[PDB]
Amino acid sequence: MFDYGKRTYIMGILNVTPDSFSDGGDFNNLDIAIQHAKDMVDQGADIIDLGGESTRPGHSYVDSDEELRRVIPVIKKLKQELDIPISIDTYKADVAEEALKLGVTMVNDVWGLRKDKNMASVIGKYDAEVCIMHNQDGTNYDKDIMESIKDFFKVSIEMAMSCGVKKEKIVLDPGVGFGKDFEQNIEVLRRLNELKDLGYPILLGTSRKSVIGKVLPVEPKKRLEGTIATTVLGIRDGVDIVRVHDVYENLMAARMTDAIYRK
Amino acid sequence: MFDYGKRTYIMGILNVTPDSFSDGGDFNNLDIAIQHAKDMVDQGADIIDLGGESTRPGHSYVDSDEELRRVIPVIKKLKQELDIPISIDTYKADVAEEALKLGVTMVNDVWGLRKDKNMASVIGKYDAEVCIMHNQDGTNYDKDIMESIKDFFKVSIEMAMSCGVKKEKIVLDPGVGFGKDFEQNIEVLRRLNELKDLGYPILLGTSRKSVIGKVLPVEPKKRLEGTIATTVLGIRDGVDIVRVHDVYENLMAARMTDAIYRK
Ligand SMILES: Nc1nc(O)c2nc(CNc3ccc(C(=O)O)cc3)cnc2n1
Ligand SMILES: Nc1nc(O)c2nc(CNc3ccc(C(=O)O)cc3)cnc2n1
Repeated sequence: MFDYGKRTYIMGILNVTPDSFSDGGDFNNLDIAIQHAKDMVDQGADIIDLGGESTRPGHSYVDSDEELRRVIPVIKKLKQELDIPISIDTYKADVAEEALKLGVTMVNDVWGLRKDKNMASVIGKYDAEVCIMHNQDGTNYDKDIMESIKDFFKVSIEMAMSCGVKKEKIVLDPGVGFGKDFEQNIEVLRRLNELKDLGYPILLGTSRKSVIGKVLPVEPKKRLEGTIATTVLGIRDGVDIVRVHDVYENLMAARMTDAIYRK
Repeated sequence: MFDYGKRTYIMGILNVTPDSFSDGGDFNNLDIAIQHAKDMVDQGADIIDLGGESTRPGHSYVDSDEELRRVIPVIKKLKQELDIPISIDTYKADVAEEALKLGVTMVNDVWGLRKDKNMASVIGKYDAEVCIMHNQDGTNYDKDIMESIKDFFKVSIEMAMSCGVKKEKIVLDPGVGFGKDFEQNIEVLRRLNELKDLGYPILLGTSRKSVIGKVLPVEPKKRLEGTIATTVLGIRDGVDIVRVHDVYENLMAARMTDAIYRK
């Protein structure tokens, strides 16, 4: 969908769980969510990542009916009021399916096709783009952490292909903050360029995460300059897309980095 | 002076030319300048770079008597009111000399000892630290730009040594924005790690410069995320000290970068 290699692309985050709003009942949450997306697009987002379940640590599981009730109305308004690609942040195949029928472009799966056995064939079925993100429970790795991550991608890519997903539709993401402690997260960021060998576009998400908070012990929103650092280093290491809360600031840093390393 | 390699050090900029103040007469400018330095120290500056002549493009030349009248009172108050190292941003040996007699730690010479034949022996005489910055008039280079820069450092380092300057006192700086157009500035930033071969600590200054403005065409103060990008890339490339207007923001990015690459 994006012209990979020409520049860095920015994915803005739109969470529409109840905790995401001042008033989690308010019938105006739908319009608030849409205003937030209009703002991110004006700040220069290339795609919006919409989620109805939070994968942020110790948020609760949402059943897929509930998840769809949160995202379906937002997708409909986005699609009519805003000319922007949408990504659906879900690991559930039934959620993805409904989203894709409504014209969402990409499934962002934070379990990398492993949590729902139907996810790969849904992606194939709609010819969707997918982000395959590395994830696991706990922080144990018997091999080199970057070797494990690459092994995991190989298996997920083969699952995708067995269901007729085209290679050009896949984006990989190393899953900062997922199945990884501080040191492992640092190590993955340091070695991120090793993922370029697999030949696929890379997506990175660090924005406001605890890996930054451990270096910069301020409240999440005040970690922006850490996130900008990882955006910048990521692009130098081959990152194509960054998933961020603060679209304008990360885009400005990304343009500066693009001007130095992209041809 | 700094424990090079342990972390990135931050140099805050303190310009005390008349244009630097709301009211360039006001007898309170001295106290305003000192408040600005107290602020930078609280934001985490490691050293303050004080200048009484602006080397920003198309600012006028200041004679050294005038330059000293601007900086001497500021150095005296800094030295009594603030426990922070000071750098004197001057290419004039007589200015440097007076500053060094008052307890300034480093001479920051934006002509890399070439504009004043006495500068090297002044540095030697006081056992000062020096930043030797690459500079030239116009933008012509017959050799590879990084080869020219390194050749220039070799000559300036030999001048310093002939006057008994110790090797451990020298810091090099490639002089972004000086004798270099957009493309050359980009190229130097891209190749900055080649300067690590000379074995010396490196200082970088990009903050608010036109090289960033050409990628991010906003007013100088609004170029902060570009500057943060160059701080981050610089540290990865071996930079030890960054010279910045916005101390807190660059320090936060530098700590994030230090946590990823420094051992
Ligand atoms: N593709 C993709 N890539 C991500 O990196 C990501 N992150 C989240 C949010 N996840 C986390 C994880 C950990 C932490 C913490 O340690 O603080 C915070 C948030 C949600 N969707 C995501 N999708
Ligand atoms: N050591 C050191 N290193 C610097 O990089 C530096 N820069 C300035 C300020 N110089 C400039 C140059 C060019 C530009 C523009 O193109 O906009 C702006 C400011 C003053 N002292 C400096 N000292």
